[PDB]
Amino acid sequence: HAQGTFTSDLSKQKDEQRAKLFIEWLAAGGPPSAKPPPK
Ligand SMILES: *C(=O)CC[C@H](NC(=O)CC[C@H](NC(=O)CCCCCCCCCCCCCCC)C(=O)O)C(=O)O
Repeated sequence: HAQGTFTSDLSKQKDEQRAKLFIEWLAAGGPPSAKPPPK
């Protein structure tokens, strides 16, 4: 289905950044590093 390709691609692109962050952000040192959470 189209799934509103534009908004779904935003949602995918957020998921990707939020996720690569999540695991890297974790590796950096989650909230202690003073780097934002995925959101
Ligand atoms: C970004 O700018 C695009 C829009 C943005 N997308 C996201 O935030 C990421 C996708 C989003 N993820 C979540 O919402 C995660 C939490 C899901 C909780 C679901 C609870 C039930 C919801 C019921 C909705 C009923 C709707 C009725 C009318 C059609 C996602 O998966 O949507 C964004 O703002 O979503």
